[PDB]
Amino acid sequence: AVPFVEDWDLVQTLGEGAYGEVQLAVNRVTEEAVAVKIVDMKRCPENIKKEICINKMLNHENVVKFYGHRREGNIQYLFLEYCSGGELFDRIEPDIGMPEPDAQRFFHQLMAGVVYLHGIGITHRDIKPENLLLDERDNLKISDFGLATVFRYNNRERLLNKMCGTLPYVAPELLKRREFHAEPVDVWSCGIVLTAMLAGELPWDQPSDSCQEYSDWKEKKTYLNPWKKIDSAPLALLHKILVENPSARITIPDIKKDRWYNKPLKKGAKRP
Ligand SMILES: OC[C@H](O)CNc1ncnc2[nH]c(-c3ccccc3)c(-c3ccccc3)c12
Repeated sequence: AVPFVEDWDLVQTLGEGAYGEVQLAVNRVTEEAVAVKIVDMKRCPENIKKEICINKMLNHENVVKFYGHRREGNIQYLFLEYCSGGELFDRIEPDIGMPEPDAQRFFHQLMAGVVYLHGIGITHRDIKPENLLLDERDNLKISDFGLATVFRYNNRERLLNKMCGTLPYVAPELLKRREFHAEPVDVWSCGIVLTAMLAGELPWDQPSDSCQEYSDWKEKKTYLNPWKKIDSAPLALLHKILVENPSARITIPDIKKDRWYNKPLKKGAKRP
């Protein structure tokens, strides 16, 4: 009943990569655009079999949609919601950040996605600007579930024990503790993302006692960069998010009650 509408032709590369490359795949009938992550299994299929598996669970407006996959011998093809805006990373001006009302809006949408994930028992484990993509109307989408894992199954939480992620975004308990809860770790990395969006710079290489920028934060020296660029309201949120003890760290329900989070800043859509 559907025409010749599923032959995928590779228009252009959208970039690398690490695991391989991403291409813009159009269908030559509908001109229906999707993105195609191509990975060389030659270059342990558990990293990608789980990535497909987790991707099949996901169905949210702030999470990159999964459309299917392709074996084709030794090369896996992941077909994925195309985000024509690129990465949130490219909207952040070094040393400046972005307008606070844009940052707030991206933050709202990130929380919306992370609540969704945590509600279906999935933790992303690598939230950073590079993995947050933007669609045609500048809506934010969580992307890349290659490090993601189930932390809750049949209403039973599992502790995480392997260290992963990206050092500037990683929470301190994952470098200190053998085992630790998944959700506070995600929350922490959203804190670092917010800091990057409002200041255009990352506060520290890693959240260790051997890191003076990090010790400066525990000591409340908010007269230093990047904190001096921020503004008292979002900074007060950041003081709740970037709390070393994960049991004292603010939870998402409480972030939605925060004063900056609920501050009117930005007028409705440019059109209509
Ligand atoms: O990693 C799992 C992602 O879902 C696959 N990547 C994408 N997926 C879905 N939509 C996308 N638009 C992009 C993209 C668009 C415009 C400019 C730059 C990037 C990319 C992209 C591709 C290659 C590298 C980095 C970013 C991308």
